[PDB]
Amino acid sequence: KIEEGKLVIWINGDKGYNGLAEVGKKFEKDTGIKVTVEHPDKLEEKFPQVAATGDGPDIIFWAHDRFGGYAQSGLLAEITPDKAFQDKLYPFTWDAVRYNGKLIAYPIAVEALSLIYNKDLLPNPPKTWEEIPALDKELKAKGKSALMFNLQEPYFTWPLIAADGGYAFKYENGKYDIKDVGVDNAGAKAGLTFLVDLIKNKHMNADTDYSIAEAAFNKGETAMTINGPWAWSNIDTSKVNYGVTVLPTFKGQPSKPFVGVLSAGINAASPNKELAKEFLENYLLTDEGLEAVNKDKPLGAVALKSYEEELAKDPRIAATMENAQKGEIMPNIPQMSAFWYAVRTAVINAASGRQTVDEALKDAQT
Repeated sequence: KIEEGKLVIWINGDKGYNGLAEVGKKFEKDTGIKVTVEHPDKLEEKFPQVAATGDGPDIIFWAHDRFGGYAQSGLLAEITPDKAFQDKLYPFTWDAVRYNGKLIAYPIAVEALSLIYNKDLLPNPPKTWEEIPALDKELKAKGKSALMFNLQEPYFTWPLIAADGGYAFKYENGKYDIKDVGVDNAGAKAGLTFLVDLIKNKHMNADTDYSIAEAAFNKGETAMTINGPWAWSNIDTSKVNYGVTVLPTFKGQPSKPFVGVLSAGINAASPNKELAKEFLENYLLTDEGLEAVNKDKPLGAVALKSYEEELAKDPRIAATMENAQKGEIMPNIPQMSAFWYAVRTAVINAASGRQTVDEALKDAQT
């Protein structure tokens, strides 16, 4: 029921979907094949319910973690890219769209949390987390705070705790091991003890979250924060002379943020394989396609190497790609959901002190 000789794409409206229209019309003037894009709400609700019937879009731009599950569900098509085009992109982006050894989608955008700092309050950023307590002693002498971020999510805290030995699921050869949920490790212990040392001596607060953190950083009260791309423009409302860099390393092991990769999955019911593959390889994942989509809304760190060299003049993009290449790729498995139910309670037992470090982490283990 997916139509032939014709391409329809669904893409969320927080992106440069008009840029997707622009690359569609380049494809139309060059080859004569019409490309339509549509941007309604709830597209992640909308794709699988229609793809289980065999219809809907041909291409979908979304995060990779629900793609691997839809790689199980028979809704994403097994792509066949060449090896030279696999060299054209970064392979750590290709590890985002792996499931059962098969390759399901072309990565476009890559997301990773980076350190955002006021250049005025601190002209020289530190490279160790062990430096953060001491310098905090300086900022209380100016009525300032060192670091303030969202402690209510494991998505923020996982770079530090999992830097020196923690890892969500064991992931090798494109397969996530279900029996190998790593939180009962000495590295996770060290990271959570460093968290309780930052909270016990009152360097930060435990009831803080994202709103107070970002609002105080826009005022310039807290000097350091950790954030992805989505708040960058918000800091550009503050007009604070700020910079973006990599997160500090900890005990030599660098931080490990969640790498969120926006990829374009081809529907598995599609008889339009080669057309969409041509549109993705020769038009999308090239310099001019990512340029045309970034003129409306950027993609931060992208997967294509040459376009990463074009965008690496922006230091935010360089910080994003280095945190992405040293980070942990997001799991494509549904047990991750229980992860977001388990380990979150761990920090609710940690920063609140209802349990200790080991008690909270082994409660999140099972």
